[PDB]
Amino acid sequence: TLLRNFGNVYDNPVLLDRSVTAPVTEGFNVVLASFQALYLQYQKHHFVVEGSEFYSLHEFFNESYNQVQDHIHEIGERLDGLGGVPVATFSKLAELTCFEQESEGVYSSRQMVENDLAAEQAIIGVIRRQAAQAESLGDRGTRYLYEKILLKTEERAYHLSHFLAKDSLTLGFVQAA
Amino acid sequence: TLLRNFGNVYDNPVLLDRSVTAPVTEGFNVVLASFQALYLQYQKHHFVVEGSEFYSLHEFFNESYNQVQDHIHEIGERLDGLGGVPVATFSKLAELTCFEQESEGVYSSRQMVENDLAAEQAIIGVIRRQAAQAESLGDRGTRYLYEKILLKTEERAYHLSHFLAKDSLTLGFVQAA
Amino acid sequence: TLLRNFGNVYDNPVLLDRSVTAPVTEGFNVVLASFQALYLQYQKHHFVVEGSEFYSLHEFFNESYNQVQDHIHEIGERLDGLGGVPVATFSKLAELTCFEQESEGVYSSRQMVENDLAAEQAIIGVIRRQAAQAESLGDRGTRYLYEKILLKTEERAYHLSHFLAKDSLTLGFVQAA
Amino acid sequence: TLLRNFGNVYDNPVLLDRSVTAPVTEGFNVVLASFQALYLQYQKHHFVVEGSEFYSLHEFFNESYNQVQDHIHEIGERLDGLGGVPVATFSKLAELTCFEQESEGVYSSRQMVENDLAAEQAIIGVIRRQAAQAESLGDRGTRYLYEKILLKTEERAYHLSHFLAKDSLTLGFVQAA
Amino acid sequence: TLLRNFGNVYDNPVLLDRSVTAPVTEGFNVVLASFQALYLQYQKHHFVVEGSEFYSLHEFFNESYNQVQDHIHEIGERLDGLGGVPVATFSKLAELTCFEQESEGVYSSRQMVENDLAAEQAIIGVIRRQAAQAESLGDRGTRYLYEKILLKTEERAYHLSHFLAKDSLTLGFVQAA
Amino acid sequence: QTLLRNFGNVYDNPVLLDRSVTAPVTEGFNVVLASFQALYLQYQKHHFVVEGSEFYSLHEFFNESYNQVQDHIHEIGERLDGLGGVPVATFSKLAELTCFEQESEGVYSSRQMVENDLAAEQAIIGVIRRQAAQAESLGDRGTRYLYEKILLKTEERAYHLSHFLAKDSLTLGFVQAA
Amino acid sequence: TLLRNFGNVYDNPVLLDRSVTAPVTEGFNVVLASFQALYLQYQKHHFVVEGSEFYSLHEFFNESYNQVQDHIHEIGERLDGLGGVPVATFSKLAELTCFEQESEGVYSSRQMVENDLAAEQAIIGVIRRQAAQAESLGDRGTRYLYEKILLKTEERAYHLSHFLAKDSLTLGFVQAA
Amino acid sequence: QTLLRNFGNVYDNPVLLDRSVTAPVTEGFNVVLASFQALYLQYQKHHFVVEGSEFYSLHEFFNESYNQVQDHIHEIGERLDGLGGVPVATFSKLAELTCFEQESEGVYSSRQMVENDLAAEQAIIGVIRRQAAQAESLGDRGTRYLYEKILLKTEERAYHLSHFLAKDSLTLGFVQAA
Amino acid sequence: TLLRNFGNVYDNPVLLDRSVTAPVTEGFNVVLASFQALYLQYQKHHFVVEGSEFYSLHEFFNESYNQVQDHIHEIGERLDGLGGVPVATFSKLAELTCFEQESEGVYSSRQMVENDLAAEQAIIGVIRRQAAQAESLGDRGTRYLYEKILLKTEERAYHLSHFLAKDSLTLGFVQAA
Amino acid sequence: TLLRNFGNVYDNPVLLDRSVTAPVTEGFNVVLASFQALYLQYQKHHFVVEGSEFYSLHEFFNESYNQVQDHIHEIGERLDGLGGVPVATFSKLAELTCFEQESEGVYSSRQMVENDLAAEQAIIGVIRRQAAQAESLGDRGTRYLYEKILLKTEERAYHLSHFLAKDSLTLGFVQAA
Amino acid sequence: QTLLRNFGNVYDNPVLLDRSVTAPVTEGFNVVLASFQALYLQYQKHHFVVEGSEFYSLHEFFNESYNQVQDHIHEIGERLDGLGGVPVATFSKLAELTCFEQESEGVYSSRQMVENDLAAEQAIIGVIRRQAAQAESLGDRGTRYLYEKILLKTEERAYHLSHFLAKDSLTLGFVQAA
Ligand SMILES: [Fe+3]
Ligand SMILES: [Fe+3]
Ligand SMILES: [Fe+3]
Ligand SMILES: [Fe+3]
Ligand SMILES: [Fe+3]
Ligand SMILES: [Fe+3]
Ligand SMILES: [Fe+3]
Ligand SMILES: [Fe+3]
Ligand SMILES: [Fe+3]
Ligand SMILES: [Fe+3]
Ligand SMILES: [Fe+3]
Ligand SMILES: [Fe+3]
Ligand SMILES: [Fe+3]
Ligand SMILES: [Fe+3]
Ligand SMILES: [Fe+3]
Ligand SMILES: [Fe+3]
Ligand SMILES: [Fe+3]
Ligand SMILES: [Fe+3]
Ligand SMILES: [Fe+3]
Ligand SMILES: [Fe+3]
Ligand SMILES: [Fe+3]
Ligand SMILES: [Fe+3]
Ligand SMILES: [Fe+3]
Repeated sequence: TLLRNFGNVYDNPVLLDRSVTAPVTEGFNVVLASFQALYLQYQKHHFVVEGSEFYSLHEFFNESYNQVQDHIHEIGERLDGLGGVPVATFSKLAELTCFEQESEGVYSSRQMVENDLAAEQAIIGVIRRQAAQAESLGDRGTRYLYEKILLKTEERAYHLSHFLAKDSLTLGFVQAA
Repeated sequence: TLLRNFGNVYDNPVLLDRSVTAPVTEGFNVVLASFQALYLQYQKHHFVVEGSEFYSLHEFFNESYNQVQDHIHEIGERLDGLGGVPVATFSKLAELTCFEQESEGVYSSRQMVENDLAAEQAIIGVIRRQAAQAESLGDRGTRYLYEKILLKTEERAYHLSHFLAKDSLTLGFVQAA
Repeated sequence: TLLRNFGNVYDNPVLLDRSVTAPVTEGFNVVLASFQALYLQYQKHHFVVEGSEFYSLHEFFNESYNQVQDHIHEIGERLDGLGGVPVATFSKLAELTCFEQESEGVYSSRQMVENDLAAEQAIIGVIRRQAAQAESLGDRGTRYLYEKILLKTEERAYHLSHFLAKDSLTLGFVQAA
Repeated sequence: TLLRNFGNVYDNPVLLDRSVTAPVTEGFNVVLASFQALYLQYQKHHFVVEGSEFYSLHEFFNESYNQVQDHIHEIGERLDGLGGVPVATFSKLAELTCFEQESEGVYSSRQMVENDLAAEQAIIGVIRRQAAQAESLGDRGTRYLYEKILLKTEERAYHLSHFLAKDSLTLGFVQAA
Repeated sequence: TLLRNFGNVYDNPVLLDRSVTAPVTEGFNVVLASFQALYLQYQKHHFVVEGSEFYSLHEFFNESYNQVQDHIHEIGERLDGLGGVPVATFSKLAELTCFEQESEGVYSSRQMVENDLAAEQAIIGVIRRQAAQAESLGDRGTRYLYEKILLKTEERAYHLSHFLAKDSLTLGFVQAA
Repeated sequence: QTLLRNFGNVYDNPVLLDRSVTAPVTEGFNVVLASFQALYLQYQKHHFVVEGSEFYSLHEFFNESYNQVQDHIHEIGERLDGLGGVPVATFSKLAELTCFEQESEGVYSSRQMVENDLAAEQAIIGVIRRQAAQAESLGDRGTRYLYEKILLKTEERAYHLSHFLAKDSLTLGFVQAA
Repeated sequence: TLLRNFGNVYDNPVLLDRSVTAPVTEGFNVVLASFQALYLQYQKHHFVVEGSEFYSLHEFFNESYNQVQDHIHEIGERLDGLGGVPVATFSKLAELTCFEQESEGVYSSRQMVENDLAAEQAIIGVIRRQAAQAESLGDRGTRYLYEKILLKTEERAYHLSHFLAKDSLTLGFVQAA
Repeated sequence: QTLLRNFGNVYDNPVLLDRSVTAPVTEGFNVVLASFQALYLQYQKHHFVVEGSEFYSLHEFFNESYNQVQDHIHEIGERLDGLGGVPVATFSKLAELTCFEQESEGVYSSRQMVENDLAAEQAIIGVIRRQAAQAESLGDRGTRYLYEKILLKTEERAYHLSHFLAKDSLTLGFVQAA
Repeated sequence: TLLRNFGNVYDNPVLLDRSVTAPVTEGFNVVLASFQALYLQYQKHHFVVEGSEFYSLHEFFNESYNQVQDHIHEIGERLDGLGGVPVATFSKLAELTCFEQESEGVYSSRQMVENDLAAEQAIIGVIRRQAAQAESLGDRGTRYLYEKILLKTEERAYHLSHFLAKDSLTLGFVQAA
Repeated sequence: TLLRNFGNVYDNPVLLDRSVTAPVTEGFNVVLASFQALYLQYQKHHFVVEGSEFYSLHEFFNESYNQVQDHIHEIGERLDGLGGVPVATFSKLAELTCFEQESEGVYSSRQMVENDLAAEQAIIGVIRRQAAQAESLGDRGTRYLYEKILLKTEERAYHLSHFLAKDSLTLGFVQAA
Repeated sequence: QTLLRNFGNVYDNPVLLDRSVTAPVTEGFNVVLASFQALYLQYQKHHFVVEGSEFYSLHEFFNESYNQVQDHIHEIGERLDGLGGVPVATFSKLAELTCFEQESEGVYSSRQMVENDLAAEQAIIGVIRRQAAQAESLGDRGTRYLYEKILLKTEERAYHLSHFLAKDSLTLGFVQAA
């Protein structure tokens, strides 16, 4: 039998008003869903990436989804700790994610990296909003956690950006443009 | 711009006929989807489990979904390697999983363990069928990998089953049902 | 073709008289046999324990028989080193153990813990007598080794005793006996 | 009070018929008893081995019984997991072991190594039979586990065999035959 | 003077008939020679690869010949354990390898990867035949070992083919052929 | 205010080497020290800014390289001081003593960066060989030995830099050659 | 030819306006140059410190420039990630550092520690201003990074001042000034 | 089809060494490389097949030895390529360049195996000394240094092999001497 | 509600008479309180020590209170194991400690080291008394534990003593007395 | 000039009378000198042992002088801590050692092991006398330290005697004396 | 009773070096071995007995130092035996061969201890350089190389000892100078 209903906030032990934990946990579920989406996508990319820079990308994608997994772990624990109910079903994850998952099929290396950067950017957008919200509502712990996650997420965005730059060692001996 | 379509099977570099890799990768995708559902469910259980045995269950659920992650990693890489396209969207995962995920909301610790046991049992059935199939098709690597995963999956079932046994130290001093 | 007969005591290289090594190695063999029985019983308990506290007990029993293995290793080597012949057959182990092993079959988790506590207590009595004897005979190394083992053995008894205490978090919400 | 009787099979959570788990767990108990016997014997040999190649043998015997201990651990857990009751008393272990333990007393290095090889060979015999049985009954997990154990056991047999070979560096300067 | 002649099989301590160990060891020598050839080739590629993706290839080749070295170790020891005589001279290695080594000289990155893939594929064919043989002859340990090695060898093949795929991040800004 | 050692001078050493040995040895160490600081800064810069299709490999390589150069600096700086010399540490003096000129401010292409690093390693290799030979001739075996340890790693970095630059690529199978 | 000109800011992939990244990267370069100067100085002090407390100071200076190196790494990578061009030439480093390096020569232990403290204090002033700026401009990641670095930098300042305190064990038996 | 470097030739190096230096240096490296591959194969074989009363010690020693030889091979092969040479890798060419002949196929006694390994190490020691001296005379300090590192380990293996062969044993207390 | 009252001894599982455990646990509480006092004091000293030998002292004080913490851990567990109730309130700790805590405020390095030595000496006094008591009452485990702790405590006393010795490298160039 | 004269005992900070520390430190110096002699001898044996069992002996001698080095460290530090002056010159070491070092030259493996055993036995005699003395004088820490060292020293003696036993694998195919 | 090697003599070696090389090389190794045993004992003593305001640093340094010296001893003793020599191990012969005299029994000041250790390192440095040069001239590159490895660490210990002795201190800010 059910103890907590999804969408409802329950007691927390850290002296935060339910007026604070409801929107904080609501936003946490959006970020949790989004990161689950991005974890699945990075993992997919790890599985399917091919081509001349395969080895670097394949290693990068693995590091990336490990890092995202750590974000998910911290968010889910805190979300529950604050009395929230974390999303876990495919259908609801799809509803709450803040970006559109890459379609089934295998795309090119460049497209995968572009897809991942766009996803990271959508998440960066949400985290900045939820961090500001937490700060305004007086939830320092949440504000600080988001900023830790933000910094790593911005870093992944920088790294993806560098993969995409129009430079290569091959330009010294291949036809440009 | 796609490079490989989902549901299609492409060339492999390990000298296996398409008549082998088509059903094998089809099966891998079912198992991959099922393990993703189970990973999400174990992780949810890690986040939300409470009560007297919370610490033990919390740890157990964490270890369990980490182990399921390792299965996912091995299956997905091999699936792609055999020329298949691994499933990664929420909608398709929902379609291919061999058990139905626990509904959103928080259930009792006993119900969660029961839900995880039913899930492993569903997966055990699928793995045994896929292993037999790989054997009869001459894909030893796949059969062997399934048996490695099967052994760990049976062990998780053993452990879940032990959590559910109607015995406790507390029976020494509490009223039995 | 034998080199040393069981029940006989031979020369040692540590300048101790046979009047010392005979009872000392006799005692070591009792303790060795008892610890083998306890190792087997702890290991059995690790294999079969189930119920609400299964995970904790499972871990505890594993740690316990690993620790008992270390005692066995130290005793057996020293026993041989002092010119004695260490017991190793099932029949003789049964004869020399200072407590009776739990019968075949699976008992409740409470009964197992109680059985392990009685076993440690039996061994505690024997170790204290053997330590006193070594002291009075002038075998400091043996006395010291027994005290090292005694300290760990008392600690296991403490822990077992704590498992059996009539307290639980569940008393907050279940009917007490 | 007893929950499970020895010799009886109980429920398992891995969808194996009791017609399968009864003979599988019966055979597991034979192998478990045999390995316990061989563990005690290797340990004894570690304790008592003497002579010019003492140091190598003494280290080898220790590695060997550590390895056997790992076999015992896997077998006992799976045996219980399948609903069986693992043997743990001296008397019953003696009844189920598939080889005769070395008699009490200290034998020569060569005899100990011969005794250990004969024991490994008796166990190899049983494991091949139980592996074939498991395969025939549809218990892949058990078949695979046995084959893992078989490989390590065959390896110990090879190593024991090499200790026994009639070659030595000493032959360059000692009287042969 | 000799103790074992090459091309002959002697006694083994694991109770297998020489009707089993003769074809099995003969097969192991073909696989052993093939892996030595592949080890030499991967290591060469590690030494000499240059170009824009040099660093990744360099690492991959290193990991690959390390893994091949591990297969060699297991095969050689078991070959001998089963009573066979393992090949070790340049001349016989050349004779027994199931593929032809790349010629002396430094080839292009792509050619090197193509050569390594062709070698892995030749070896996969032999292993599958040898594993089937071992299964038919009742040598489970050998069948199981081949399967362990097969899985890793197939994985190397996947990785190599991924290197060869006609995709690159550079396609965003260089002229396609 | 008060100085224990003045820059440009050589003080007593505790390892029984004459000033006729330690003066030129420590002078050379200061050139090599300055050069490696310049290279460390350059590799680190390259680590920060490299981008493009092989960014990931180059990123890692540049990081490994400047960590290695850091180890060289540590050994040299300690022995220099040990032999009675005063190691350089100011920006202007480092600029004066370095045996190659640093890449200008700005971000260059991956290829240009690797070329710049290789030319830098080559200048340093030249100095190290000359300084090793001098140490050998002057009887300072410890210094000769240290230089050879560092030389071997420095040559290895040059080899790897050279390999990055080679006109070969997996992409040549499906892109138009120059 | 150039891809990015020093003194200019380019695009970033973390959705920040160049009205934010221009002052933020300009600030990062001042801090980066200051830390390079401090790194060089600590390392110098590590090389040259001598005297009665040499060994402790030697260790401390080593730990300190290692920690400064870590700040440099984070700042440089983020500076670039935000689309700025990080300083690296001796000449521009001299121009941008917020404190003046100690002059060439070996100073007293006390003077060295005083110089390092004055440098840390100059850097603390800049960091606090730059952190405030970043907060005002909406760059949380930068604000947070500066705070991480600030805490360690303040800690180094505490430690340095502790070195300078007019207390010593020697005051029990030497003449105070 | 198309070759970047042809075997037997020396290409440009990035460490400012003349061809008059790198040609003989890399030629010698290829001999030492071939020899160590032969020794690696032999030690590994000995690891696989050694049996008898001291099997356990010899087993371990042979494993340690071929792992060490592997490290030598790795360093040599990389520097050889680095200096512009082409490292040998085919069975027939390895057979041609090795400085000792491999033990014949078959399993020999423990004593014969150790003797064979010692004779092999001794042949390689001879070559390494000559090649080190050449490198020294030609100005290649890095190569000279590397050879000396490897020489020292190789001599240590020879020492241990020699100790295995000594006519002494704990068993002499209770068995009949020859 | 209270289960055990402070000052009262309860059941133990190690077959020691309450006539033994009462004075043993009473003495353990004195030593526990004393070590808590000395832990707080070493920690304080770690926090506040300044001056020319600051770095060494600061590291020494940290090692020292880590070591004391380990003593406290062993004592508290055994104390409870023997059926005693360990002290934990500020007021009662103050009552039972065997030395007077250093007053609030920061003292000189020499004074701190003198204060710590005097504290260690008071504790050494008590441990020797309680060890003799345990020996006389037949509690070997306790006697042995005290002697382990004694040895480390004597060692800290030696080290403190050395800090205080009237020798210094500075005497070669500073005015003595 | 001197701070402590050899042969005299000074103050200690662990509240022991000099009637205790004088005989105890005098004893520690005899044991210290004996262990230095033994350390030198084991190390020599490590350098020079050759023959068929060379490799095992080589390892054993290394382990042994490492362990002796550990005894030396503990004894030296406590000797000084108790206010004594530890021996360190070749001449006085020769004078104080309780056994005579093996002569210069390389002896047989068996002779070396016999010499090492005789040395261990001489040291065992001293330690037992010194431990008894320390117990009688009320120096528990010293008594306990000697017992720790005694146990390891006895263990080395067992191992050495095992090397000397007239048994060997070679007795199966070589002529017994 | 029966000896396999007699002290003072050189036996066959398995690394193809003539007795004209191994006799003086192993003779020198025995002097350096004896000297390091003496230094090991001294550093260890200093570890045990050092006290005073800088006791903690000196304590650690002396421990690190004698562990390092132990490593030197291990390498030397093994190569000495390997080359066919007989390593010294008795107190009286160690006393005869050591190249410096041990500090007398008793506890000296921190400063005197550091001075004694430095003088000891300097004596050993002198011997090592002479023995390295001899090995070089005799064609024993492995021995020359080993000495240089050890020399470099030994010189580093001398540098650190020298730094302990320098007339500088944080205390000079508030205590009366000499
Ligand atoms: Fe967690
Ligand atoms: Fe948690
Ligand atoms: Fe992967
Ligand atoms: Fe043991
Ligand atoms: Fe387990
Ligand atoms: Fe388990
Ligand atoms: Fe490399
Ligand atoms: Fe092996
Ligand atoms: Fe992969
Ligand atoms: Fe990075
Ligand atoms: Fe340093
Ligand atoms: Fe240093
Ligand atoms: Fe980085
Ligand atoms: Fe601190
Ligand atoms: Fe092996
Ligand atoms: Fe490499
Ligand atoms: Fe605890
Ligand atoms: Fe506990
Ligand atoms: Fe060795
Ligand atoms: Fe110490
Ligand atoms: Fe042992
Ligand atoms: Fe200490
Ligand atoms: Fe050694």
